[PDB]
Amino acid sequence: SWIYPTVILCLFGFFSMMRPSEPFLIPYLSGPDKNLTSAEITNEIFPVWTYSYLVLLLPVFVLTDYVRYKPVIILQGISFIITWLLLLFGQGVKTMQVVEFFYGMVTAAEVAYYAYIYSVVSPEHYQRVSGYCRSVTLAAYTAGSVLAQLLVSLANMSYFYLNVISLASVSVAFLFSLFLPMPKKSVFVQWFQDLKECYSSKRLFYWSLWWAFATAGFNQVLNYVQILWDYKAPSQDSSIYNGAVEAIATFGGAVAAFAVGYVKVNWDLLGELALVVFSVVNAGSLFLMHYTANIWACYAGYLIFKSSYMLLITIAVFQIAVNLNVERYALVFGINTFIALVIQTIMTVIVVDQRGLNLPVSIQFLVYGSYFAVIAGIFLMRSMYIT
Ligand SMILES: Cc1ncc(CO)c(CO)c1O
Repeated sequence: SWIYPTVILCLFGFFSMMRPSEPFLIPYLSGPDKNLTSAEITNEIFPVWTYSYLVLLLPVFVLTDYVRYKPVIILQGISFIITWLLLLFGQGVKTMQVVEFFYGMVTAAEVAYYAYIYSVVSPEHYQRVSGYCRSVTLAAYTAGSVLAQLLVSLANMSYFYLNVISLASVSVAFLFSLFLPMPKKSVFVQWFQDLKECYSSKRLFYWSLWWAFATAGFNQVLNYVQILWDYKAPSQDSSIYNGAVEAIATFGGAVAAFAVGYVKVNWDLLGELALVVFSVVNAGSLFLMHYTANIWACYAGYLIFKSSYMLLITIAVFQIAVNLNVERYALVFGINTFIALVIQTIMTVIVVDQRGLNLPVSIQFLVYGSYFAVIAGIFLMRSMYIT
């Protein structure tokens, strides 16, 4: 049945995403452990990750379906070992750039991790499995997050020890990915027309267009929500109050993902209504936590936004997988993620980069909320016109 591959992939996703070093990544390599200045951290180290993510997402959707989705997952586990091995025993800027390159590899293979379970289970389970997979990742995150907090609050555990235990956690993920069942088998412009034979399936462009636009704004909000929280309440002790909140926020999203799988409600009739309702919910939450002058209301707004977006993206992924009617599961997911990454990079260059408009953090979340409201109103007007 579907139980064994789903369980193995959920174990792999949990043990590969439960990394306690994530909330304390910058403090780890901005202190005595690595002795790296913050100037090189955000200008010559982090953008390498984005460039690697784009460059390595370019071939993932091309070649994942050919290799039947397993070697790319195994490649994620291999890159997980290399990334944290270099982050453990690597000094200087040069090692960090390779670390970000391998993390871009890791995410480009996370795309294949998402596509694999649809490549191996029958379509009837495509709903249930969907939620579970997403939920697991989210769950892993919050689990790891709280673990890190505990090891800062109840163990006095150094960041190096957090990193090595995270490497051990992703080491088990590699072993679980080794045991994943293998999916069964099955003039450049011609390939493009092949895409035209895949993106015309039961208006899958609509869900894909939402994915290509909503998740870019979601990633930007994730990147800059810590900055907004620091700006709103400039407290030196807010860090413990910040990351932990993200944890529970992620947990909320997990529940939302678990909302999709567990309940048995048709989504091919409620897909448009759910999309528009939770998109206007995302817009309202983004506007709520920008305007309110209290960090608790902003925390609630962020939790609502993250949970609603996670539910929406679970629905989007399930509906794309079901309506695809072609085996190219990682091509659609890969191209959607690549287009969304391009949009996110362009809009963060326009909005945040000095070469761009360079809006302040006060107006950054206003324009994020306006962008999400525009996205919601596009589907509001389309649904009303279609009726
Ligand atoms: C090594 C490494 N590089 C870049 C990022 C994204 O900020 C992450 C995610 O925290 C990461 O782990």
